[PDB]
Amino acid sequence: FQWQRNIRKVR
Repeated sequence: FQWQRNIRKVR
């Protein structure tokens, strides 16, 4: 799941 905006992580 390639995050859209430079995100940290999806816990």
